[PDB]
Amino acid sequence: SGFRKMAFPSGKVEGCMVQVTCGTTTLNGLWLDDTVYCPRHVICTAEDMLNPNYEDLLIRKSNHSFLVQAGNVQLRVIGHSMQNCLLRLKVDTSNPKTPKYKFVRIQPGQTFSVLACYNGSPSGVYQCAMRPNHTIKGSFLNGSCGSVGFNIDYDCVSFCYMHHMELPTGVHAGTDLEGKFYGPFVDRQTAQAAGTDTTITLNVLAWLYAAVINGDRWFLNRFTTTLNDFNLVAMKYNYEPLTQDHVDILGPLSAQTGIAVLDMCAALKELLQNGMNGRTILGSTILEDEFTPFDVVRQCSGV
Amino acid sequence: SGFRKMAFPSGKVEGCMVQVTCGTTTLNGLWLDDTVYCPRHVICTAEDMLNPNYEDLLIRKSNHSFLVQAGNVQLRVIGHSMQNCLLRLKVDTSNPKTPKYKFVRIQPGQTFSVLACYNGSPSGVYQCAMRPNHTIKGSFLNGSCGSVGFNIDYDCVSFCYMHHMELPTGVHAGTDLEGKFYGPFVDRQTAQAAGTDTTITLNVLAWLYAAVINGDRWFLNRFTTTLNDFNLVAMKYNYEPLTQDHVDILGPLSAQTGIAVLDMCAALKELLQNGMNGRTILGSTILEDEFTPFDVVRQCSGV
Ligand SMILES: *[C@H](O)[C@H](C[C@@H]1CCNC1=O)NC(=O)[C@H](CC(C)C)NC(=O)OCc1ccccc1
Ligand SMILES: *[C@H](O)[C@H](C[C@@H]1CCNC1=O)NC(=O)[C@H](CC(C)C)NC(=O)OCc1ccccc1
Repeated sequence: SGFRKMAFPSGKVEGCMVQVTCGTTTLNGLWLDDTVYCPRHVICTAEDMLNPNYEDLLIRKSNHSFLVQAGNVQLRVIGHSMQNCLLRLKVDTSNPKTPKYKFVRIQPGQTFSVLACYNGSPSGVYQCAMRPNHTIKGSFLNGSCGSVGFNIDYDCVSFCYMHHMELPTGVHAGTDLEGKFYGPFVDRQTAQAAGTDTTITLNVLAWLYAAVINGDRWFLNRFTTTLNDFNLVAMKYNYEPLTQDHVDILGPLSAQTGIAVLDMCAALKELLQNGMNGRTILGSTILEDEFTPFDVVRQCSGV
Repeated sequence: SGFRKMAFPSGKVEGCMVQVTCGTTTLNGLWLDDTVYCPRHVICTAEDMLNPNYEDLLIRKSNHSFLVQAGNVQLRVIGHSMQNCLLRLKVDTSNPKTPKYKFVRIQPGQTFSVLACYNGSPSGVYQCAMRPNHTIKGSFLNGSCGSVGFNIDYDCVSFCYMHHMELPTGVHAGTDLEGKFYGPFVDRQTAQAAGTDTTITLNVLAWLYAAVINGDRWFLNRFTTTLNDFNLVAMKYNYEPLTQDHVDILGPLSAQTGIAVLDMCAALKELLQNGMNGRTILGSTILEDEFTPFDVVRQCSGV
């Protein structure tokens, strides 16, 4: 009868983190079999980061101009290359502690754990979701670039995010493990800003079903809505519209619970139009949106 | 300029988790050098758990009546013993992946990470605090007993909690790694209940300093209080009284920030007596109390 934000266990990823040092710039990278992935801005200097041409910067570099540590050991770079916003560094060693793994591009709304690292060494782990404006509400200090995000699905690590930068509003932006940014950002110390964020409706609904599965039913109601009429209020409270695809996803949850999706929608419309009367759902006073339908099922069981 | 609940990286502890199976009862245990720690109620049957005499139950058991798995491998028990609410099981193998470690008894208010496990295998990690009524607000399903809690301080794991049970209100109770319970609980399926909880004042204050260190100052004020006058309102809002020891602990935070402790107190008294005007501190709408002064310093830096 309890329920909260849970991060994936982080051992499989700890063994892949390493230092990458290039002049006076030090950040983290990811050592999979004989390759090390890291943000390309590791080769800029202080000046460089306002307007770099990474083509230009990288032809100036040698395999020896990159220093890589794994605790004590130094690692020999024997090749380097650029894949969009990451460098791939070849090394003379296969990481013996490389897990079964995949590179995935996540869609917005989806959640993942991030292992926050500094100077190659893990510092903490926490759970995060990709916002609809393609940022994440992270916790990242100077030196965190290269920290990764990931899910685990039956011993197989799915890497989905590498950290590159913090936007003026305090939110964070980055790329998948193929170097393509999430969002319209570029890896440049310039005037960029996060676009308007919205609430992830699918996850809010997922969490209300969790509230019911943990015994709690005070917000439900008799009324009901259509999809169209629910979206009219979604818009004016800045919630993503609900789609038949999203309704379908809430299938197992609505089945386990007895509550049709559009009734949970009517409940949410009621909660939006009237706040919540000094009440809480699963210990929270606010509608929380960083749990997916799949997180909810992972955690709990019973009604 | 961002800030949240962060758990310790969990790799050093993942390598110590194992299954312990005894008839039809299966739970987790902790494999340090040649010893495995686990809750003693692993030897009860369904009936037994209402009123066990664990003396009685254990003289009936043999080293062979305990089954221990570490993934595939089965482990040979060659000794067993009872230390208050834990069993110590001797095995023919030293865990090769045992870290530098300590057993610590935490005090209330202090925080730790828990690695939630089922059938010997890690499932998730999250951050938790020992409430003043000696429970924790956890997330634990059937089969979670034996899951541990821990901090890390320069590569050395400090184990402080083993999970034993869930109280009727949905909160959780357990022991240190010497088998002494936190709180007046016993490991018995009987009528027990959590006593009245209170808010951890020290941590709330710690977090307001974090709010200032992340730029944010809207709740501060000109007024000030004495310690005595602040406690009169602490009582009637169910906050722990503040003590000169607690004032002293907030020393580095008040120094880094410019704000004397009793002024932050006056700010908090103001926030208590007038709610918060649809405002948030570090993204939260509520006074949050599961960060210690030491967590706060760990995370951030800058004003
Ligand atoms: C890489 O370690 C770093 C992580 C930033 C630094 C502060 N908080 C973070 O998340 N990335 C950058 O510093 C980035 C440089 C690349 C785009 C070339 N610049 C940036 O993120 O500007 C924001 C900033 C905020 C606070 C201090 C310094 C920079
Ligand atoms: C050990 O795996 C288990 C963990 C409980 C089970 C459900 N949620 C938990 O945290 N411990 C017990 O089941 C405990 C037995 C020992 C005291 C002998 N009994 C208990 O905690 O009763 C509460 C309960 C709640 C929901 C389902 C079953 C039991």
